[PDB]
Amino acid sequence: LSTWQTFRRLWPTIAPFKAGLIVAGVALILNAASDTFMLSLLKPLLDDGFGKTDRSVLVWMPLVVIGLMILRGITSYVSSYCISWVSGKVVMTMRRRLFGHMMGMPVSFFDKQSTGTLLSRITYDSEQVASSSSGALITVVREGASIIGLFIMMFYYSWQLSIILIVLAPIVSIAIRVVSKRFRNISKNMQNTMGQVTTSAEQMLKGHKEVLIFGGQEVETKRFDKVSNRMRLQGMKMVSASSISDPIIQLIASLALAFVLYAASFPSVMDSLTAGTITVVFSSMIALMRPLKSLTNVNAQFQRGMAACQTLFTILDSEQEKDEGKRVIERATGDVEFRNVTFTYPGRDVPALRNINLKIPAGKTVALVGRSGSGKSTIASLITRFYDIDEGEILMDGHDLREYTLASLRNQVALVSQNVHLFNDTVANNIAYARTEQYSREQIEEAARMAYAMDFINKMDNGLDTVIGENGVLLSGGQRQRIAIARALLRDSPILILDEATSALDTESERAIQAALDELQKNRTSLVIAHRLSTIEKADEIVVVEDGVIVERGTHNDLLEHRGVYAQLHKMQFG
Amino acid sequence: LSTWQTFRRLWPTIAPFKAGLIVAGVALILNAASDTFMLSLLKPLLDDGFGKTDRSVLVWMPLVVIGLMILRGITSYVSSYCISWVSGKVVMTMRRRLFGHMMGMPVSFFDKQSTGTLLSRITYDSEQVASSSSGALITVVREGASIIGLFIMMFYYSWQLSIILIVLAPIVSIAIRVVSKRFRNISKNMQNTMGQVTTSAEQMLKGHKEVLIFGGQEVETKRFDKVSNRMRLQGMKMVSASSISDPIIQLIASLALAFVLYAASFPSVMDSLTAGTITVVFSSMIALMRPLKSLTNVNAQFQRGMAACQTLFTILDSEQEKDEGKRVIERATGDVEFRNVTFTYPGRDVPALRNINLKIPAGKTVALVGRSGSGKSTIASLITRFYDIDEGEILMDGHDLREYTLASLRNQVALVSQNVHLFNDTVANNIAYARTEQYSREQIEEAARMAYAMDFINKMDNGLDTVIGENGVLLSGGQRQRIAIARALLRDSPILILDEATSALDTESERAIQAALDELQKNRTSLVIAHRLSTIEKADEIVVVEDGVIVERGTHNDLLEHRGVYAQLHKMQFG
Repeated sequence: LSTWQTFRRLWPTIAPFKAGLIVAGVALILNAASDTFMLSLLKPLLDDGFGKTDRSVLVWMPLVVIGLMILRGITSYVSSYCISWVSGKVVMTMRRRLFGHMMGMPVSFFDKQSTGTLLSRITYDSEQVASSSSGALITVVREGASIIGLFIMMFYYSWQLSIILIVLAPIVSIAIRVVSKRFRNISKNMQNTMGQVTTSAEQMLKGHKEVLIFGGQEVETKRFDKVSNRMRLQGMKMVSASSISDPIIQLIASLALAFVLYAASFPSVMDSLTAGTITVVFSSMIALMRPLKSLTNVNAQFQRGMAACQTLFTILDSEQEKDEGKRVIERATGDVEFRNVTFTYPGRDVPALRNINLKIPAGKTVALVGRSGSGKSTIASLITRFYDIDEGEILMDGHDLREYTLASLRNQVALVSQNVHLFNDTVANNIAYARTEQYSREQIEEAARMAYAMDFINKMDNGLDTVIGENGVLLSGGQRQRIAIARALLRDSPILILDEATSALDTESERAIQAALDELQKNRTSLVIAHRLSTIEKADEIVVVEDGVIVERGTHNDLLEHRGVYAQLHKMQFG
Repeated sequence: LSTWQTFRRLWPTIAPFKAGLIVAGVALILNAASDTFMLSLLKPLLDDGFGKTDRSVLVWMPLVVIGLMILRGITSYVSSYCISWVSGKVVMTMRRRLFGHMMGMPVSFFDKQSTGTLLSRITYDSEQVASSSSGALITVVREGASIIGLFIMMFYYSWQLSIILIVLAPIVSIAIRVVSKRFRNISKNMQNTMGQVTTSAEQMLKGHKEVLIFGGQEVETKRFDKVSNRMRLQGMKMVSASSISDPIIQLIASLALAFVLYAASFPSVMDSLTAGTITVVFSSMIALMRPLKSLTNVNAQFQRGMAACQTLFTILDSEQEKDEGKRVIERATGDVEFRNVTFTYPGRDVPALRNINLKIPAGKTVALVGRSGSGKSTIASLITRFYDIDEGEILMDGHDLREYTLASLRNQVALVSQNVHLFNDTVANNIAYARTEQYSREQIEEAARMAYAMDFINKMDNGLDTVIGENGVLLSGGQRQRIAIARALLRDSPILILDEATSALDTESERAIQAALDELQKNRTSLVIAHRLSTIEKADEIVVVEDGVIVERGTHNDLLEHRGVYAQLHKMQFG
């Protein structure tokens, strides 16, 4: 199949750690050699052993046995440890490479695939790939060495009886296979007619309300007598077949053993047999049953592992987000404009946004209001180039978003909302995702105090150094919004996409939050998602977007006077 | 437990077939003895065998082996066949006894328990009881003889090494148990924190929409680096524990073997050791591992089998229908009457029938009108003493039904309806469930012709002798009703409970069936379930029963003039 090509592609990853693989292979070969050597040691125990009067062989035997098993234990430990070190580092590189290609690929991918199956791919699938490939290698080495050693021993001790056994075994195998097959076919052929004999006995017990009326009790008893005798005869026939099944295979095995003994009886083969030798042959052959029965199967599962690895490579060679365009800007003035923009979510028709025209000057704020959908969050994401418009043009300071570099454009915008991800780190580090060294502690605390964050920093230990709990357990929703504001004030941003929709209108310290917001949206473009009435009144230009098209434009008082969609949304307070 | 009491109760059933049990026991003991004797034969092939120059013991060995396995095959076949004959006859008697106790018990039981589970009890449960008990006996005999033979052989060949082995083995077993237990607990203790190490790395991939805005890709890369390194170290500890699990077991088994060899090294023991002897000892131990591992378990399952048999005894020792009262009459005149009868279905409150007064004289027919329920079919049931009134009195020719003997009262009534059970037998036999010899072929064909049954019976082969197919496939619904009418005409009945509700008004030959009905209900009391308009007009007295009480009484014209419930039922034609 194509699994070997996947292994060829994967080999460079395992290449730097070949030393561990070599050590593990040597340890496994020593393990198989120790086991085979013990089975060889079975000979001096029996032949030049008990029967002879020499006590040396019986007095140094325990030491040899315990030494060989000490070697087996040590080599098993070393092999397992080294193979798992190699597996650990291979998983290490594979996991670290997926994550490097998983935080550059566009948001559409995580929209398609949920985070749960993604974590499954990162952890469980990589672990399964490593475990399956490592197990395949472990078996192919150890069991391969074991079968080679056992064949060498069997051919070395006696070259005639070994060939006899090797020739004879497959014949016995195929014979017992054929016998068992035909017997279970007969068994099922009788099962199919028991299936109907049961419903043959079904149809008298439904007629109780009929027998008693006409007094046919004895007739029904006799009918059951006859049917029951028929049933017993059928069961006896089944059991006769099932009982003749097993003695046949037992007898053919016995006949094979008898033929082996008869062949050993012949002088041409009798000469090179001396008591315990046959044991070291026979026992060895018995041992040879276990590795082989595994060996083949293991090779098969190897392919399975590589197949799963192919899936990872599919993620590993996917398409990252396009970074076309090289225009770097620092602290843009802010001239956000949408002209005839039409956007459809990748993979979905019915454009959420179509032919909109939205001009937001610097400093002046636009409150963009609409229903729960209306593409408001689509506008928010579209400003930050998370997605790309199919048609239309977005002009930023006289240039297109696609024209601009992704990094600088993404850095310039600032997104503040109630639902902001608080990563597990210090509050000082949560103030600035990156460039933490750029902003000293005094700047961080000044920004926190300006956004009124400093109040809840000192409510816990270590102040600014307070580590954020797992999934932000330490901070609550209002404090989450506040730390988002502090993040915004720390890094001045020409363009701010405020999202008051998720902001709690029933929480505490709302006056402080609103004041911090007011200080935040000073002398900078503010594309505010309009949910609360207060934000709209203080805003400069109020724009209503519904069904992907603009429906009302103008100031808040003017829109209220227009008595259009804006007035209707004002009636229930925009939700 | 109480299972042995069930076995004591069941023993009389198996008592007549003790010869088969004895033969099977002898055969099984011979089987175990043959196997043990082969393992004993393992000695001469090895001690005064290959090593010696006397090849005679090598040339008569195959003959003895093949003879022993011929004996094993023959004795296995004989044991299986005899134990299966005994099981078949025990199942035969148990099944024939349930059906003798299952066809006298009140109809309320089949109302409670469906026919499917009843058939399951008859067939599947009895088969399981027999199979489990027979398997327990077979194992307790064969494996018991095998372990006794192995022990006596081992003690006979060498009495020191045997005791040493039988003392050392349990210590090794318990040590392995303890080691494996503690290591598995360590493994699960590591699993519990795998669970959280996964979710620690869960909370990084949900921020893809946050990392890109602030340009913290490198910081996230470093964080994943550290978290992934922690994961790999935890996996290292995982593998360390999992890999130290098994070699301890292997080493302790090796130490046990070394101690056995050292004990053999002492000169106080050698005298009872001669090469192959130890094999016949050691191999015996290996063989002795298999019976014991089964023996104990089998005893347990024996109880299970007996438990199931107890359930059957519960059905076998339940309560039959009460035959209290000894009054046998033949061809009663028919003066059936219900006075203040109140009946509740056994196990249900809300009396389906309460304080009814219903007098039906000889010859004159009454029609019971009502809704789909109203207890009309229930009234039909009470007449046939299928159920019994809790309160009230049902008088037949001046005597109570309970006063009356069950056999004669049940025989006197005749139930004719569309849904009549057609048992698989000849048409001639289906016309007379019992007393088929009482009615000659001439009488049977005359009755069939009177009820117009001759038209359809001659439409098939063998005429009168045509056997009814499985579940009456040969006869259709109209012909089913017609053959029921033939049955009724064959045995004259003073009281006839006709059920025209199930009769079809969309079938063919409706004139013929109506004419046959008219001939059938002459000069005999006819409690007709009123569903068809034609029947009631021809009927003498029309009584409407609803909600368990009589609501309208009188002739059909009078009831129509009354404009009560009867007129309303006339409007939609009584259904």
